Amino acid sequence: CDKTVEVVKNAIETADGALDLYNKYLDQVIPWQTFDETIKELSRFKQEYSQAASVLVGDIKTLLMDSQDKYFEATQTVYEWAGVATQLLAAYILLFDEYNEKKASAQKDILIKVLDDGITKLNEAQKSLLVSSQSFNNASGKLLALDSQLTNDFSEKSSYFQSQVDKIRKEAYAGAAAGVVAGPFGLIISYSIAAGVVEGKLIPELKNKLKSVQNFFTTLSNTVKQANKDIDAAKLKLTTEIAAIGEIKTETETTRFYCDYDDLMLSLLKEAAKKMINTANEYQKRHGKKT
Repeated sequence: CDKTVEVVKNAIETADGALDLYNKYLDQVIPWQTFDETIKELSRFKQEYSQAASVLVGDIKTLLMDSQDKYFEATQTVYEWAGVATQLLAAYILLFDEYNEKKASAQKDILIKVLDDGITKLNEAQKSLLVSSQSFNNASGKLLALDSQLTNDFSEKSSYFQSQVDKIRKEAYAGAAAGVVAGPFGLIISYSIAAGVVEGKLIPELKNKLKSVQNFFTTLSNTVKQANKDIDAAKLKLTTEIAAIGEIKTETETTRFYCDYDDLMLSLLKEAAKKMINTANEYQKRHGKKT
């Protein structure tokens, strides 16, 4: 009965491998948690940016929210498959108890449903990943525009920079000749710097602050480009594995399940099922399943 054993193991392992492209690749290679925190932070200092930069920052936030949203959409689709797969595979395992030909037929129908539901759900999720990728790509384009915009805004000779300087100086002169003056983007400046008592230090302080803001977006820009590349890679690996599921499903359909399994064969088949039950449980747990 060794022939059936290798087809059936291959069926479960292939399905499992596809699930793991979410559970151990997509869920890991893109910093989802970091994007979530960044999305929630992105409106910070919104009134301080130039009009042009402010529009880009807002649109980047919206696109990153969409990338996240569509990732969550793909996730729920895969989660549904996982939840059904775990009940099915547990049923598969129990069917070995007091074995007979009716239970063998049921086992076969069950594994084919795992594979078939896999194809259907994973194909639906591919559409979500596609839109997530498109949104990362569009966010990237805007982040590239943002760099050039911030360069123009944050250069010393711009009216933007000059306004920032004038405001800080005006405030310093108008108050007491001690203490501190609040500037843009969280900058705090001592009176002596702001008022030029200590010579030539205000401009460098502002530049250092502004450069740090531009740097933040440069980092986000790199991180988005990387995410875009990785989600595209994941979506391609999934296309391949979805086809592989189809193949093994076909061979499974013509495979005879009713067999006089020995202890070894039984062990191997149950463990194969248990491996995917484990994958599915870990995935659903990460995505909020309680028990």
